[PDB]
Amino acid sequence: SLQRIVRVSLEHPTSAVCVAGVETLVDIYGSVPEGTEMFEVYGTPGVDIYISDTRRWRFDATLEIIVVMNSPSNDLNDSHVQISYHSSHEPLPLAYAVLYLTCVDISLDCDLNCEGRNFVDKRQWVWGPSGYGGILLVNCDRDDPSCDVQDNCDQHVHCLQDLEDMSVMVLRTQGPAALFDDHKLVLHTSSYDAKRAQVFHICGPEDVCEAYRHVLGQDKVSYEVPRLHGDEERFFVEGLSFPDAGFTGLISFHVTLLDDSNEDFSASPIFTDTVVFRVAPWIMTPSTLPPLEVYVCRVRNNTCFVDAVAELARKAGCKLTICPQRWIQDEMELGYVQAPHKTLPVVFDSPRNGELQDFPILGPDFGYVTREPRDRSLDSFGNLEVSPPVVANGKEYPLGRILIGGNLPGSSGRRVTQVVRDFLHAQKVQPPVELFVDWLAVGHVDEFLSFVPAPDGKGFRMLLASPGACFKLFQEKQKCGHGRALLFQGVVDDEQVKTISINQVLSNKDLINYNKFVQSCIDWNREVLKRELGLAECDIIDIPQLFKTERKKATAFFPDLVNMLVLGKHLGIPKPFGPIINGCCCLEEKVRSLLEPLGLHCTFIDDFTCGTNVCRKPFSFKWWNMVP
Amino acid sequence: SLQRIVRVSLEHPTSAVCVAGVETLVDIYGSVPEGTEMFEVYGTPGVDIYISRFDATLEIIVVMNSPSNDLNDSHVQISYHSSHEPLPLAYAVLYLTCVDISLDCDLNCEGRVDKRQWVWGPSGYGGILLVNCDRDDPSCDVQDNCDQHVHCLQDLEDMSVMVLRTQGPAALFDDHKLVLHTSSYDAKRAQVFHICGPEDVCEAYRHVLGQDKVSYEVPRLHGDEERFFVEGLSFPDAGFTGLISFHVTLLDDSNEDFSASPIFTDTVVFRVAPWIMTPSTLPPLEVYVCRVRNNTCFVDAVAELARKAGCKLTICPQAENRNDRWIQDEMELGYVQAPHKTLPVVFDSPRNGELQDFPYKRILGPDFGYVTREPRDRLDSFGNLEVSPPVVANGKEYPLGRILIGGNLPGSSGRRVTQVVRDFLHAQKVQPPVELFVDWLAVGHVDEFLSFVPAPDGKGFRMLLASPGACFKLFQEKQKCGHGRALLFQGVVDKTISINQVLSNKDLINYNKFVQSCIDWNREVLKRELGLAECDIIDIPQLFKTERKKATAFFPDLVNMLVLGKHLGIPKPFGPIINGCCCLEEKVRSLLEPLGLHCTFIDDFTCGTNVCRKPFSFKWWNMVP
Ligand SMILES: [Ca+2]
Ligand SMILES: [Ca+2]
Ligand SMILES: [Ca+2]
Ligand SMILES: [Ca+2]
Ligand SMILES: [Ca+2]
Ligand SMILES: [Ca+2]
Ligand SMILES: [Ca+2]
Ligand SMILES: [Ca+2]
Ligand SMILES: [Ca+2]
Ligand SMILES: [Ca+2]
Ligand SMILES: [Cl-]
Ligand SMILES: [Cl-]
Repeated sequence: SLQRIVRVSLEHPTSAVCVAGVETLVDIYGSVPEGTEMFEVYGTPGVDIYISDTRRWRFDATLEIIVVMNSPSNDLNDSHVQISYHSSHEPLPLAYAVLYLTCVDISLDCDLNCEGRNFVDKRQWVWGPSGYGGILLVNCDRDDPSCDVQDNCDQHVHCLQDLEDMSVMVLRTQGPAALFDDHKLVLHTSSYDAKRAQVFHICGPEDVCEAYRHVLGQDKVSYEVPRLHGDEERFFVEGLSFPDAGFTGLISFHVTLLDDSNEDFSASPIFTDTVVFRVAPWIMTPSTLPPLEVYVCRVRNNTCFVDAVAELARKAGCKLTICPQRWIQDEMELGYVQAPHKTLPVVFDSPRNGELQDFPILGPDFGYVTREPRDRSLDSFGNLEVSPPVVANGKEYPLGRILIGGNLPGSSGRRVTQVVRDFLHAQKVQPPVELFVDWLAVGHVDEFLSFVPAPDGKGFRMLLASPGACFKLFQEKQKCGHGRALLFQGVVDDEQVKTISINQVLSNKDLINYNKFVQSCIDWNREVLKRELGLAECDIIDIPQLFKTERKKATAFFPDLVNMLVLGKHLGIPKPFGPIINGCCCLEEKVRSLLEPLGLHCTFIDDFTCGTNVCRKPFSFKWWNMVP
Repeated sequence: SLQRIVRVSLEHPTSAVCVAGVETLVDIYGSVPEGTEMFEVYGTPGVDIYISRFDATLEIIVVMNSPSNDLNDSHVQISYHSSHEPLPLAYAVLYLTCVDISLDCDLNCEGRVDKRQWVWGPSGYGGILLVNCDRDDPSCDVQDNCDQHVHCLQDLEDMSVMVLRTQGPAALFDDHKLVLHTSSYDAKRAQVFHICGPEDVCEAYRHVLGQDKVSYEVPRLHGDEERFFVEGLSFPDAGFTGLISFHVTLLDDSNEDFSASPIFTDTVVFRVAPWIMTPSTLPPLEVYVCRVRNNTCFVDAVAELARKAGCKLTICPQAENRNDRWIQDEMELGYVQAPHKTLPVVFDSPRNGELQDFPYKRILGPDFGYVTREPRDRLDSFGNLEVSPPVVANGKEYPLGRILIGGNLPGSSGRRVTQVVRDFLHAQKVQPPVELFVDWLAVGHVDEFLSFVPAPDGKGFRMLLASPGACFKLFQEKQKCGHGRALLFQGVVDKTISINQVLSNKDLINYNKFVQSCIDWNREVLKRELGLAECDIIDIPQLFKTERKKATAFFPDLVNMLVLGKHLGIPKPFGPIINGCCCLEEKVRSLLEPLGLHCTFIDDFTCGTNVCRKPFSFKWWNMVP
């Protein structure tokens, strides 16, 4: 309703400004003429008058007059309302009161992203399919081909491609120009919001980068808008901060009309319109999403690994980037930000000191984000993974759920710094899950947990390392007369690492009992994952994997099978140098019998003789349609 | 829901611990004996066994409901048989020790249960924690929550109780550790003392969780129940939603060669009670005034009004850092409330110095807490801060009222309320603030044009708005009756003006029309955000003049009154004297006395007044924000 009160006087005609579609209540300042018993209200064409007027003579009471104008005025004071006060004793009216009106239309709008929900409250941002609201990206992608830092570090536009990342804000003002000579039009935002976004007002041709004037920014919280382009001014909004521990992700911009007609008095508010943007969060891509680019580091002695990765990537049809030497898999994670107008892959760099090949990856349409710890004296993103879309606890996680290696209550050190946990939780669209990894020497999630695509059941199957599975496999192979088959029969007379037989493995009671303890450690996480991801036993696959002891913690006995490179249907699995039976590794044949029915192709790669990371396509599901 | 997996082996008997009422799934580590199989499961008394017998991918589930008396005093035996021979193929044994572990608090349940959540509303639940900011110790000079010790037994009356109940064989806890822990973030905002000796000894309450203590191995000294006392350190703020969690975790440390493993975890979630403002319609308990030299008459009138009411009166001394009206502008009086204790709490305006709010017991003393903030930049006057009675608006209900904050006009250079204060007030979440337009005033305090009084009719209150139009009407009507020669400021013993001269000053009348429009903007904002109608509002006649092109009171501000129940102390308007009475006083009387209120007009020009009030009967945890 946004109702408004305007007072008229008997001795002077008053002049006021109203906004189209806004109810204006006409009251009196001072007494009515002595003797008033009835009143009449008349208005010029275009002025709708209500009484809480066709019937002119109206009895006097504590009743309100409401005037409405629906179309903006062409000239100042081109319309008016006249109240006539009469007495029942005399035919001549007691007095006249005049309210001249100027009607204006003011609207601050953005792309509310409306295809399933209209004319709703522009001051809110609603999640879900029936939601709406502008979306703002963090301009963290360095589009300028002659700049060394991110595009949102300065207060200027230095390339026209940069505008593709920004969001558009349109200010429509319909009215007589002379009015805006003494009625100021102020675009403003809060200081808090000012430190997290910037606004450029376009003032010349679009071709000119210098025409995009920095209007709202780090210290600019208000700006008087000159109406240079007639009835529409254009602003470009540029995000500066992802959602964080203290930043819910909402940023507001307002336009306020201020009456400054009288230089002796003070300014006064007349109308205010608001737009609310939500900063798009950083979203992780699980291994079930289609790949676009694989990253590898060719060092000395790893040529075979890089070659096998290149062969797998060409068999999958995705790009491959050989990186010079930091760490491809542990010092960075690859996600994306998504807005209706542009999607940007974004690298989350592990907190360190230096620009180390991730900042110098950071190029056009490829953004960068990182954090700085509180105690600058680290984080390994091998403790960080994400699940495919799931449904659990009656809730739906269509972008999956983040999986973070946790710390055991009472442990001395922390495995993930507080800044990273706060960032991941603040993204709000992939609610994290704590896992139990302190039993591992390193503690990375991919040492016991992975996901692969499948056509049956849900879109995926969860691979869990299982000492019990390998125990069963070796027992069955021994019962079949293959107990003398040797593990690690890779290279003889040219590489000196002793071999071991199935009999020797099954006879080592310490090894079997320790792997039973490891199996229980993995069973804890198995139950936690079944609960937090809504999984059943048919969703899980126990991949045979044995562990040994290092510093009283768990390490892989043979290469980690669960830690594979997933590229669509193509799997690059670390080659297990297991028992050779009939000319084949029984571990390879077991993994094949487990995975190939799912339509996946298994290529076993020697990573024993690294670093691999994948940029993937975003979810088809739009994050703004999720209900957190 | 909290299912657990335990694996048995054919060659070694396994031993495990289970928690009462928690399903433990029994699986096999390794192969079953070679050949066609069937299995039988039997369990000792106290062991409930279910099956979800032919062999398939089917699960065995074991449950124990009562804790064990001895280690491994119960067991489950799986027997593998073949259909070809009567003799069983093999046996697998799982010895079990059942334990009951529970970390609990007073969940505040009389109208309603997941212990890991905190739910608002009448159908809600959850523990409540106060901020121990009240200085109960008569020999400490600072707040009670500054150290890591308990120095007086009355301090425990502010804390919340956390009970850890563990039923099981003692020998188990020789190799199964019991760890009470909380997050670092939560650790910096609460403290936990574990009681270890007699309650009489303050030194027996040992600091176990605090600023840097995030975990603690608890020794079971008192049998099956240990008690902890939780003490809040921080109100909700911009980055603190107000929730604090504590967990107990059982850790298997049986094998020194392996690493520890989790077994069970229970959680308690506390909500820190917010700071709540008290509107003028609430019953008073204590009035505060500052007696200086030459202002004795004002203090006397306030004392007489407080004696006419049933509340206490405190004469406050003035320190070196002196704002003129420091009783009302440098401090606000609210409260925090938990089912076990209610504390009045003074919000001290952010400044430099300890000035009678921090030192002296009538404000910061036993069962009277203190809270303040420090600005980030280089300002705050709590005259820009008020609060409304309980209201209903926008389809929502505000049973603790809504805070009203004087706002800044878009484009203004300075801010009248710093960001820390706005963040604090918004974080309290139970009195959602409303921004007002006050930049038209020279000072800009809310009480320059707005007030509330109790009423028996309607919503229980009336909103008083200063109105130049009302005074205009009053003076015009008095002039029509032949009283235009009546003089304002006649009863003055220190410059008189007549009704005719006031009505003849066209600049003054136009300026007061502009002021009336400025107040009308706020009137519409308040009608919208508080669900008010015209019958809820009263236009108190008030004229304004210009100072530095801003609005100041022409005669004393009538709206800025002291409300004590039915008794009103209104600033005396030295208006036109007619028939021996001030027509402004008679007008205010005709407006207010029908509401059952008593009007005493007090000369405060010839100050500072503040009121501590009774808390709302409505409990804040029953509100749904
Ligand atoms: Ca730029
Ligand atoms: Ca850019
Ligand atoms: Ca850095
Ligand atoms: Ca771009
Ligand atoms: Ca990772
Ligand atoms: Ca203490
Ligand atoms: Ca205390
Ligand atoms: Ca201070
Ligand atoms: Ca106390
Ligand atoms: Ca106040
Ligand atoms: Cl790409
Ligand atoms: Cl008291």
